[PDB]
Amino acid sequence: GSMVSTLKPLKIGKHTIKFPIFQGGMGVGISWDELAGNVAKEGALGVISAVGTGYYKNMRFVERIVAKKPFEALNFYSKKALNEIFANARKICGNNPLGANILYAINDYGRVLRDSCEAGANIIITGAGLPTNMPEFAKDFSDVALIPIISSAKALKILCKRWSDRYKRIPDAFIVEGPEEFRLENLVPKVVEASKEWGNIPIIAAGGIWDRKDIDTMLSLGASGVQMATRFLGTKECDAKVYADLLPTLKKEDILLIKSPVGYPARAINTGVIKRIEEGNAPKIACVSNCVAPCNRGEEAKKVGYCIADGLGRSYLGNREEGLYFTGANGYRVDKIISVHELIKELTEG
Ligand SMILES: Cc1cc2nc3c(=O)[nH]c(=O)nc-3n(C[C@H](O)[C@H](O)[C@H](O)COP(=O)(O)O)c2cc1C
Ligand SMILES: COC(=O)c1cccc(NS(=O)(=O)c2cccnc2Nc2ccc(Cl)cc2Cl)c1
Ligand code: SF4
Ligand SMILES: [Mg+2]
Repeated sequence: GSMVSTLKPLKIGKHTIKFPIFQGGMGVGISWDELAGNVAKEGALGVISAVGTGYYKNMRFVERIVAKKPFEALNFYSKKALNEIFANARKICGNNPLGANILYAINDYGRVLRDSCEAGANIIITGAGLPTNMPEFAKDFSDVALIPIISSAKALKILCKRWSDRYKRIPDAFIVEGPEEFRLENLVPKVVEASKEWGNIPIIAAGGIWDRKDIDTMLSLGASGVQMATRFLGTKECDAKVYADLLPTLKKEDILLIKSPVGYPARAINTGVIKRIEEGNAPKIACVSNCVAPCNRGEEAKKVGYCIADGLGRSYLGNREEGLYFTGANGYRVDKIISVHELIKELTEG
């Protein structure tokens, strides 16, 4: 009862994935070895989030903890944890391709990119910024494919021109994620068109893609593939186990845009530390992990009421009262929790 897929394999750099589908990276601790390993086993691109890896297995692999938080960027972005996450994912998926997702705004971005390459990533995905120096840190890892997340055709042109002038290389792909002209059905064609100036770089559409109908819409607009996160957030294999319990009663009213210490908006569930901020009992802010450069070691966290490293870390640890919980706008459509296998079958059959 599942017709062979008519979707065709997607080549990114030297890497081929069976289905033109990325499971979007999700931190902290949402897309680690069980999720990304099982996604890649099923033939989509599993993506490991490289942010906050110091939290992995309750801070098993860090060198220093202060106040139950990984101490500084070197422990918050823990190379030893990252190595173990990748190794555990490949116990599930073998040599099927795996990405690492690294936000450009993090402190020590270049170290974490090199760490991801050494951990065995085949692909690096980077948004939250304009990542003009991505290949600077990968010179030892030429065959690792490099993919910026962009929200405009202008960004593609600036990136191709700056990479080409400095590295004589251009990106292997672009993920287009909107932040009426920022509607994905308008944005993707504009980016695909602009890409032709540089040699038809595959374009991956992301944001609000729920089912095969959405996938086919994006493909027919010139996208080479899609990236989906919220659907995989509703799988059993999600490494942050709170979401399987929280999502099936989530109502659309409980999803809101919030400011963040990174200087970009996030979409959050009105629960955990978000609820603590309205009640006035939220935790004190005291920058320990120094997670992102735009925060200025607590300046913006104090302004928006929460520390995103602490809050996302607490969610991975199962903390319902003070954790920070993210969702795409479609999160209210998660009515059951299903397996990654069953999800991939629903997205690819026919
Ligand atoms: C819980 C959660 C965590 C996320 N974390 C990251 C992240 O660490 N890095 C990143 O580039 N995008 C992150 N995103 C965005 C997703 O990777 C993805 O591009 C977007 O949510 C796709 O839209 P969809 O959820 O409608 O499919 C996150 C999204 C969610 C819901
Ligand atoms: C369709 O898209 C959505 O609805 C959606 C919903 C939620 C988040 C995102 N994007 S995001 O990259 O996660 C992000 C955006 C703004 C501020 N912060 C982060 N992330 C982050 C920062 C620091 C650390 Cl330490 C860890 C992480 Cl995960 C997108
Ligand atoms: S205070 Fe700011 S920089 Fe420090 S860990 Fe929290 S969000 Fe990151
Ligand atoms: Mg529902």
